[PDB]
Amino acid sequence: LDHVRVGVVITDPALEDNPIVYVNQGFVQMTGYETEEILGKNCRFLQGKHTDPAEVDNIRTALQNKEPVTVQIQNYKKDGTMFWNELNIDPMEIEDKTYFVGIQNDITKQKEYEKLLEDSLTEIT
Amino acid sequence: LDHVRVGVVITDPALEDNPIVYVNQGFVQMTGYETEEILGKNCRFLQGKHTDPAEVDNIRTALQNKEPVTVQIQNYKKDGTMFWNELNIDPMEIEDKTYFVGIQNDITKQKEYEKLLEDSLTEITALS
Ligand SMILES: *[C@@]12=NC3=[C]C([C])=C([C])[C]=C3N([C][C]([O])[C]([O])[C]([O])[C]OP([O])([O])=O)C1=NC(=O)[N]C2=O
Ligand SMILES: *[C@@]12=NC3=[C]C([C])=C([C])[C]=C3N([C][C]([O])[C]([O])[C]([O])[C]OP([O])([O])=O)C1=NC(=O)[N]C2=O
Repeated sequence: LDHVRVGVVITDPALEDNPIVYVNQGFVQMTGYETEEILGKNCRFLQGKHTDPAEVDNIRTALQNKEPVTVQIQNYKKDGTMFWNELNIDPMEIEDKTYFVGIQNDITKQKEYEKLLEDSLTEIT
Repeated sequence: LDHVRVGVVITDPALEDNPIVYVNQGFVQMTGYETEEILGKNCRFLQGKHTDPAEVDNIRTALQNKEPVTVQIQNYKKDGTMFWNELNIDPMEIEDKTYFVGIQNDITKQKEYEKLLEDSLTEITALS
């Protein structure tokens, strides 16, 4: 119970709207969506009210150009909780066919947990 | 604690000895091998003296069963230094074909820290 784990997705851009075709349990736990509530969707489903449209634009462009991209973007869990998602996307090839691998980091949580350790270690003196 | 990128590897178990067909830069950085020195190999090439056969067994069994697995296993960089690899492998299906995807997290500093806190807890408790 309660751990920080990276989220990993693979999407298939040869399919309609570049859907997620693989997701790790880390991302299930990070976002609050079950595996089958993630698979088959475009990753944009995690965006919401305060997602910066300019950074969404910059992802779209990167993916169009098959350029690796890293960006911090506001994302939303199934229960509505906002989190900062540090997203790295890598274009890649498997069957001499292109896929995208995304690695997601819950920066909000990584900070929260590092501070708990920080504050604990203080309390020891 | 550890502050490095995670490694991702994809293998194709339909090819002989389940070779690596994709590796990200996170794993290049972590292992000290360039992509050209990784692709086409089996991931076991990162193992060495202190790699516990029990954990190798755990991985071998899960892949044979086509089931997810997580282990903490000792691996080695090209320069010979040992790192602790918290390794998660899932099967996956891409365009109706099966592959494995592996996620590698360097937990060497966390393990060092855990050991010290564990020792201190043991020591505190032995006292009054
Ligand atoms: C989602 N991560 C993610 C991972 C990969 C491998 C890829 C290809 C995309 C994402 N997205 C971005 C999203 O799918 C989309 O590409 C962008 O919104 C831009 O395109 P549109 O059509 O919307 O203009 C990710 N988006 C997220 O918000 N969070 C991530 O984890
Ligand atoms: C290697 N990671 C890794 C990633 C994937 C996707 C797969 C399928 C395997 C690995 N391995 C395990 C290794 O290749 C092998 O399966 C095991 O050694 C068990 O089989 P054998 O024949 O050797 O008994 C990984 N092994 C590692 O040591 N480090 C990883 O990062």
